[PDB]
Amino acid sequence: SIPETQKGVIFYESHGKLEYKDIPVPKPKANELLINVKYSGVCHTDLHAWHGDWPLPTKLPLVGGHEGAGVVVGMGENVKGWKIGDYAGIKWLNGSCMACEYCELGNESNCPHADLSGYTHDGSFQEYATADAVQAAHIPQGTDLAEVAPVLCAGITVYKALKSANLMAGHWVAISGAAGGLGSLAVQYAKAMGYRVLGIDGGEGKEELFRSIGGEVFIDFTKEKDIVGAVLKATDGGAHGVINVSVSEAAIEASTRYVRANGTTVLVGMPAGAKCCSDVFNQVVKSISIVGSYVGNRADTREALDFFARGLVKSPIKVVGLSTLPEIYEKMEKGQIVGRYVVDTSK
Amino acid sequence: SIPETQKGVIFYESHGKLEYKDIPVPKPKANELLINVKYSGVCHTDLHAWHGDWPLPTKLPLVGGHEGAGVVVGMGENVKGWKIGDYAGIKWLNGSCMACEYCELGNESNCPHADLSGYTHDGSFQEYATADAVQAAHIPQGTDLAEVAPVLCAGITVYKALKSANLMAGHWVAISGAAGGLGSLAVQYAKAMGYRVLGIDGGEGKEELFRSIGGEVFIDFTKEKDIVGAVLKATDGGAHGVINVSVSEAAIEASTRYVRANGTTVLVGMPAGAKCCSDVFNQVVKSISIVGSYVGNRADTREALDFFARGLVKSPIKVVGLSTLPEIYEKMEKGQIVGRYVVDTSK
Amino acid sequence: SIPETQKGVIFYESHGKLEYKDIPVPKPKANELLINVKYSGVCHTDLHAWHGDWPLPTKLPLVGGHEGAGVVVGMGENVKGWKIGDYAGIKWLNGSCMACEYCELGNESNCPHADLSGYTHDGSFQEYATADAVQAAHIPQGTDLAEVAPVLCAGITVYKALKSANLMAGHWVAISGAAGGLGSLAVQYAKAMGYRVLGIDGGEGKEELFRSIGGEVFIDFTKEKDIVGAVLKATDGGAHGVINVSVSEAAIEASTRYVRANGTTVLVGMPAGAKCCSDVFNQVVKSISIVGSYVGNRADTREALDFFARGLVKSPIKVVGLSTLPEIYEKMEKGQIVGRYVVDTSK
Amino acid sequence: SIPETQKGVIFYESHGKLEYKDIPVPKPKANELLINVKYSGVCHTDLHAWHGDWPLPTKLPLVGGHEGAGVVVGMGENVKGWKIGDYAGIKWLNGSCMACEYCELGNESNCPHADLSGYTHDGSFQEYATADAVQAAHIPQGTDLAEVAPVLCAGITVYKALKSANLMAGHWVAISGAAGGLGSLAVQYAKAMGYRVLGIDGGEGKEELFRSIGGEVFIDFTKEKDIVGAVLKATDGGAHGVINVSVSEAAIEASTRYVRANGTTVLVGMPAGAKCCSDVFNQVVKSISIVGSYVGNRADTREALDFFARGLVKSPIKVVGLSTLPEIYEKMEKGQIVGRYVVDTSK
Ligand SMILES: NC(=O)c1ccc[n+]([C@@H]2O[C@H](COP(=O)([O-])OP(=O)(O)OC[C@H]3O[C@@H](n4cnc5c(N)ncnc54)[C@H](O)[C@@H]3O)[C@@H](O)[C@H]2O)c1
Ligand SMILES: NC(=O)c1ccc[n+]([C@@H]2O[C@H](COP(=O)([O-])OP(=O)(O)OC[C@H]3O[C@@H](n4cnc5c(N)ncnc54)[C@H](O)[C@@H]3O)[C@@H](O)[C@H]2O)c1
Ligand SMILES: NC(=O)c1ccc[n+]([C@@H]2O[C@H](COP(=O)([O-])OP(=O)(O)OC[C@H]3O[C@@H](n4cnc5c(N)ncnc54)[C@H](O)[C@@H]3O)[C@@H](O)[C@H]2O)c1
Ligand SMILES: NC(=O)c1ccc[n+]([C@@H]2O[C@H](COP(=O)([O-])OP(=O)(O)OC[C@H]3O[C@@H](n4cnc5c(N)ncnc54)[C@H](O)[C@@H]3O)[C@@H](O)[C@H]2O)c1
Ligand SMILES: [Zn+2]
Ligand SMILES: [Zn+2]
Ligand SMILES: [Zn+2]
Ligand SMILES: [Zn+2]
Ligand SMILES: [Zn+2]
Ligand SMILES: [Zn+2]
Ligand SMILES: [Zn+2]
Ligand SMILES: [Zn+2]
Repeated sequence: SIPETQKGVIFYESHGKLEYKDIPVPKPKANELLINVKYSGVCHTDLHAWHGDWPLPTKLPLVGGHEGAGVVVGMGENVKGWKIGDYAGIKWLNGSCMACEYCELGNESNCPHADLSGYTHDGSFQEYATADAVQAAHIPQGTDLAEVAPVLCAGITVYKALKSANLMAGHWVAISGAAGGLGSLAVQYAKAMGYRVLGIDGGEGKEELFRSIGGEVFIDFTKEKDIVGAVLKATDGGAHGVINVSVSEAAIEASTRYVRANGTTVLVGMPAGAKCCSDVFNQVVKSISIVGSYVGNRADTREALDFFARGLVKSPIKVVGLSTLPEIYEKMEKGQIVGRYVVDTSK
Repeated sequence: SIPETQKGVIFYESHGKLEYKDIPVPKPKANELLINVKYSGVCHTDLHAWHGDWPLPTKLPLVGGHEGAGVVVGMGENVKGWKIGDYAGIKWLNGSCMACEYCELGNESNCPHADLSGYTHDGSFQEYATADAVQAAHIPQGTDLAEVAPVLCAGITVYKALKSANLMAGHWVAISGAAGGLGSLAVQYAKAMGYRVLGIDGGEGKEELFRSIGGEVFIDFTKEKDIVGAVLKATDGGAHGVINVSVSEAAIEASTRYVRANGTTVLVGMPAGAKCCSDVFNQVVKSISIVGSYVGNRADTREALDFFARGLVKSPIKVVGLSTLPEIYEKMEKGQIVGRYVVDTSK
Repeated sequence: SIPETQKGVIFYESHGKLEYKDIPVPKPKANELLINVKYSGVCHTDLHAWHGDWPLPTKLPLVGGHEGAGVVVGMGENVKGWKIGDYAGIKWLNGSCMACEYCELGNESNCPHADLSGYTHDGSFQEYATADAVQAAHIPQGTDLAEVAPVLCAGITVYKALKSANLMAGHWVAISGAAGGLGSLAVQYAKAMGYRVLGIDGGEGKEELFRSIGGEVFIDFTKEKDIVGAVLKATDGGAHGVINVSVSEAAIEASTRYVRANGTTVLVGMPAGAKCCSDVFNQVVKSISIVGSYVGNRADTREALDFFARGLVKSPIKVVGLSTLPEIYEKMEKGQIVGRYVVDTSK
Repeated sequence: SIPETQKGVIFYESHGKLEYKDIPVPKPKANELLINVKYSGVCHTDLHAWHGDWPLPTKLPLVGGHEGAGVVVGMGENVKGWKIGDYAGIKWLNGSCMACEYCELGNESNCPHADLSGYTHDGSFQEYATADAVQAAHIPQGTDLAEVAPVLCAGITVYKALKSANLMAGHWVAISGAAGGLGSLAVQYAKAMGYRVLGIDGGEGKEELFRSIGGEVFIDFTKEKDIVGAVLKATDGGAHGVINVSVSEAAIEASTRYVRANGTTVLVGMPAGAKCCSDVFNQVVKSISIVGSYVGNRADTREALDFFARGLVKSPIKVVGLSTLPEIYEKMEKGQIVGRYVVDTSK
């Protein structure tokens, strides 16, 4: 069954050369399932890990990818509630200690001892990958793993973000970057949660996707000179909560100025060396909160996958081969990425 | 009874010359009480209004002061629940429309039609001042107005701040600037609310005051080279919620780095041209919220004055004459202001 | 313009004889608008006030009706933000003191000095009725007052209820009584807010209405022997939050047993002499909250009318004449009332 | 080291004869620590389990006790973050699946697969007891296990209760039963959390203990004919949140009538066959919530033990021998139990 080797996209140096090579099969640990990753979404976090954009250092050599979805071909001796052949998902947060004050409060992502799939752990860009059994996702039997894969890191993330904005049904939510991997899922989640979804994006075929997936008001950031004025006029005073899934520091800076008094500006995107320089006078006078949202926890994964299972969200995926993966980064560095890309580990 | 003129500190131009002059008695409007301001605290907001540090423009000529406490010598024809001779307080937020979506949610301070005592309305640096009857403070009979006056804008403010940090009893709260007008009241409120109060301040006689009023750990910002390291070591991982009552943009910038994961950094101080340039990567990874807190609303005023009436808080006040007021600004611009100053309108 | 008399349904004794008689025009007070009530919904609260089912005593003689919707033909001298000819709504809570600790926290309905339209104040079953100007509803210009009228007391009520259940999008909400005046609006609001709406009702043509307005799972209380088992099987463990808009004490009693652990059982209906006898062991073991929800406040009115203005909710109204009103009570006492009834004051 | 047998209080039938007998040493499972229980508090839950007062059936034969505190003399092969000789605590909730939707949200106590120490698992009334390694309490090194033991089930319980009442600092909290095992710890926690603690209890030496531990207003339930009137007069309108740690159904019934509008009535005590028959009219009109609170979770255990470690709480313990345990039940059935009793496993 479980082979001796496999294929995988591995790079031995930051910003180096991606190698679609042959790598050994990862033996599962005492509590880590061995999942035959069928499909795996490509997240911009993988591009950041390749470029080395973040202060934390990656593990080298690295096989990226933190949105794996596959079958449990193997399991460690100590795993509790899993069966071989079941569907499971390798999220960004591979595992935690489950014993510090962060994992006790449900904030498992903010843990000092967190294994990050594809950053400090062999990710999901490989045929077989290992992932903890208490943190992996309980993908229901019968789903289409290709469609599920983008939900595992871009779905739970924007779900947790919109839950962190402290919005109510009917409150304007302005997805800043609402045509990308997270922007489109953010729009679908915010539409399913009852909010009124404004969107801010630009490029070729961004407005078409945004309108199709169920947005309300789209504001082109490459054709509107004053974005703040446009959002203040469209939302009648500002968005009640902004989600910054963009990769532009200027977008984040302009995001704290079109949110209402008593609003909330969730920071989800983490561009390279970006600082949210919000004016203190305007932030205090308007009581604007600027929350930061990291990947969702286990309850958030359950609720996001439950939104998916109901058919409310559907990430627009381009399924390609694994070998094409380097070009995707180029297509993602230029910004020409619409929706999400998923890689099939088979090819 | 109500005279024809009075004395007041009035300035006709931003950063101009403060004039302890004779000014007419303000006739109350249809719903505004006429309060004989007995004492009035001096808030740093008055210094900012004098310097013109804020983008919004003041009304000129202006008599500053938004912490007035006095007796209701007169009342408009339409006031509902007030009696002549009762004790009342002129807060910063003079009045609101009580009809927009901000006043309906209790966020009366964030209202487009808000009268700001001492900024867009003749403040409390005068013998008799007028203030709305639904927004003024219900100062209980028997209190000492001299001690109450600093509670009216510096007490409700830090009470609302600590309530905005979403702290629990036992959670470390790091008052950044915990020896000034708001810092000392913030320390007393955070101590009465159950939090463990760390303090960050420096100068002559700041640590003595901080220890006396009930602080736990004091970190001298003029003798600790690495404040972030000191707070991370003292709080064991960071403060669970920071209150930025300081007037240093550098303090605000360093305040987003010693707050725990899932923390909260309430911005209360509004220095001149200050920007909270928090790192986006470190904010998103740690889920750090950066809330801004403006003056408290009517419920917050009630609860802050109720903390005062129990004797839990006591602002260290230096009661001086009104004529001394200009020098106070100097003593406040240099930073040598410890605790709070209150002016007696009589002299 | 404003006439000398008018027609109105007035009863001089509890459970007495309803008299469609001629009554004088109510002169507006200093702050109370005089609204020419065009249409007025008939709420079961009016039936309870007629029967005397509640411990509090009504004012006699009384013209009931607390869901009035009309034009502002007159206004008191002290009203602030109203224009003659504008659309306004007489809600259940006519007015408050706006000065106690309940009105300061936004809980204006829980006020010791609350005027209740149609209970302690001449209600909206009359051509012209008076209602406070800070508490009345800001009905947008262009709406259809006939359709708006049921939203004014049955819409804001169930909106506040579903907001009190502390639900999340995707959480099962079980409207117990989901075909009546409040049940149908509760179903539409819970569907617009993202929840998954289960419904419990029975009779002739209740399931048809429930399916039409957008319910998910309907459980017939006159054809299911074990309602608790049915809800536990349909919701997979119980409803995440129940709304008790029914008028059966048995329904309320059975409502605390099919709500999940960590659930919430909002009590909205107030039957005559009803007691929610929930088992203490089962409530403590499952951490079940039993919240009670009274009419919504001004923010809740704004958000409920904003849900209506978007076209998300639509109360199924039977518009009849005012003279028919007594028979409605019969049609409401027998339980044959489907949706809502509205009376046109003209006829 | 670990012996072959031990002594323990074991009963083979509900309400039968307690046998201080010799029982074998429990071998730890794969993930369960073996704790040499030094001391163990006696909770009224143990009396209920002996009497069979609850619908759920106990495991027979049973050694009760769910407040064990001891040293980790042994550990299973799969335990993660424990060392032999460390201090640990056997709480009521022995362990959970950590995989259902309740354990994911932190509500581990509400789990269908929950091991209850001393109810479905050999409790802490024995020299050596086994308890899961992810759920046991991290008792800091240096504490006095005798004093800690009552915190493990009566401390975390009332801490979670007072956190469930949604109180603010300064809000009156009325501990109903504020001289018993939970009442005294509830008073100390509510005093440390900032609330104003009213107390309701009666008997010999209850008021003395309540005054000593830091209560504010004591209301004798055996000398006040009208408890509701007394609490409404003392709290000025009612308690802002009630904690029902009593064992009287009448106390629970009267507890929903002296809580303010928008209050909260946490149900902590679970008397035999008790029903909280709260009036629906009075509950809906006043928006009174009736929350039920079960044992606290891991975060709640951490925060309660952290309140203890600061020296803020101190359960008044009578340390006795294990053999005396049956008489304690008598002393607890008659109601003559003041504070808490702890048993030393050595004797
Ligand atoms: N916080 C988390 O838990 C988490 C998880 C995964 C990814 N991320 C981060 O999210 C970011 C975005 O990921 P993605 O998959 O959406 O990337 P993407 O490149 O697929 O999409 C980025 C989007 O931003 C839009 N955009 C670019 N400039 C803009 C501007 N000035 N204003 C508005 N929109 C603008 C683009 O048009 C595109 O729609 C990355 O930094 C990624 O690492 C966060
Ligand atoms: N947000 C509101 O509702 C509200 C209301 C009133 C005032 N304010 C603002 O609060 C600010 C402070 O007011 P105040 O009365 O406390 O002023 P103050 O001058 O009396 O006290 C300022 C304090 O900051 C300390 N400080 C200075 N530099 C510091 C640094 N680098 N790090 C830490 N602490 C430092 C000083 O030593 C002093 O203790 C002003 O900008 C004022 O306008 C806010
Ligand atoms: N709390 C508030 O703010 C507020 C405001 C207005 C009205 N109310 C109260 O709401 C209650 C209901 O009002 P309404 O207009 O919906 O009344 P209604 O008579 O129009 O509708 C009652 C509904 O209850 C259903 N029902 C009857 N027995 C049932 C049972 N055993 N199980 C489930 N459903 C059952 C009926 O079939 C019907 O669908 C009244 O007591 C009213 O006074 C509350
Ligand atoms: N919910 C939970 O997580 C949890 C955990 C442990 C125990 N409990 C339950 O808590 C209850 C109480 O436990 P305990 O250790 O405090 O019991 P206890 O017998 O030690 O103390 C009971 C207290 O109730 C007081 N009391 C009696 N009648 C009263 C009345 N009419 N009004 C007010 N006070 C009255 C007594 O005087 C005494 O102070 C038990 O039912 C127990 O099983 C709950
Ligand atoms: Zn990602
Ligand atoms: Zn951890
Ligand atoms: Zn101020
Ligand atoms: Zn306003
Ligand atoms: Zn009604
Ligand atoms: Zn009131
Ligand atoms: Zn117990
Ligand atoms: Zn579980």
